[PDB]
Amino acid sequence: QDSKYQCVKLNDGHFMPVLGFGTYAPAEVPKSKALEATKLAIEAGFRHIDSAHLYNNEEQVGLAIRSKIADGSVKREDIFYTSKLWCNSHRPELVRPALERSLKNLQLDYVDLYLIHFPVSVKPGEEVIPKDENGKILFDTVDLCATWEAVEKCKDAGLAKSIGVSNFNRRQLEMILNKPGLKYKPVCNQVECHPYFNQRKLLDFCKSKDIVLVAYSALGSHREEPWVDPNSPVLLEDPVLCALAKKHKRTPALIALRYQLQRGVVVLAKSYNEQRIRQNVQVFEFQLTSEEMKAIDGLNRNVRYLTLDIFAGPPNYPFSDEY
Ligand SMILES: NC(=O)c1ccc[n+]([C@@H]2O[C@H](COP(=O)([O-])OP(=O)(O)OC[C@H]3O[C@@H](n4cnc5c(N)ncnc54)[C@H](OP(=O)(O)O)[C@@H]3O)[C@@H](O)[C@H]2O)c1
Ligand SMILES: CC(=O)[C@H]1CC[C@H]2[C@@H]3CCC4=CC(=O)CC[C@]4(C)[C@H]3CC[C@]12C
Repeated sequence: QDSKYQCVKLNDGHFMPVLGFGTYAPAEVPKSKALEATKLAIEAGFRHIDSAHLYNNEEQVGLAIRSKIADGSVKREDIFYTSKLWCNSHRPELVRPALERSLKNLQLDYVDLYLIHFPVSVKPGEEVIPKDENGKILFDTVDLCATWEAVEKCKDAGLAKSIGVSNFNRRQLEMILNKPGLKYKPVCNQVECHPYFNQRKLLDFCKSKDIVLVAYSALGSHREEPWVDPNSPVLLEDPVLCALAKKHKRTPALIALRYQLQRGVVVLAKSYNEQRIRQNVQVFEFQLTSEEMKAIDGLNRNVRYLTLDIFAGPPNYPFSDEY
């Protein structure tokens, strides 16, 4: 709304800040950078911090969070920290060890939110993306409902305050929602969402089920090759976003973030730049008109930056369905 500490009530009674700090950085960015950036994010007013085992940064992100708690800047209760279960630990018996491993790296006792990162399961082991000779990904067959049950036990244990999913399509959400003996609905579905891929149908569906849609790559993504097609249009270079930025005396990034806030979406924003980190929290300072929101709706162009198509094949690959 108008305060950078604004939150939304999740379906389990916990509260999530509507603006989150994204912590992923491309492989070529030195791992030391995550520490300072996360500290700066907290100093700027970010409270919701998003990471995952896959991002290989939890040790640094954890260090930053704990440093800010230690110096009195924030209390643990005011930080909303998200981790995610990777595809190599979908087997029910491997779920808790994965969360405990993340917690050990963070040196924290609980996460505020734990997500199933991506619905396609891969063979268990140290390698996050296991491959045979020939370079073919080794997939594993796991019942996602069984995975969910094990995630539910993590909430029972108090290791995760809230639980949810990421990169799930409508069918996959329904599979969890319709599961016999379901204990906890997912609080959220974290998916790619920006003016070029606005997710209207999935957003409406999540809302109908009391599931929050959390937008990742909301500024058009890190554009890291080969995960993102280098020939895809650059979101922040959009002429309409630029024109709206000029009208409001803001920036294209701020317009893209504000768009999500006004349509009921919780939005992430990654930056490792001091000026841009401070800039992003200014999203709460202005409002887009209904006419401008409509103009941004028009930017929709079916550009999905993160296809994760290396995981295409198994029926659980989520992006084949309409939504
Ligand atoms: N669940 C999933 O499967 C998944 C997938 C992708 C992402 N995520 C999460 O979502 C987060 C965000 O997505 P993302 O990493 O793809 O990046 P993003 O938030 O879409 O941002 C992309 C780029 O925008 C730049 N930027 C930030 N603020 C700006 C500003 N005010 N003006 C101009 N440029 C600005 C950043 O560069 P600088 O750093 O140089 O400022 C960044 O590289 C991730 O870090 C991760 O936490 C989750
Ligand atoms: C957050 C980001 O969008 C995710 C989506 C796809 C992910 C990548 C998928 C491929 C991959 C394989 C590895 O072994 C290291 C991590 C990486 C390099 C992943 C890092 C995080 C990525 C880039």
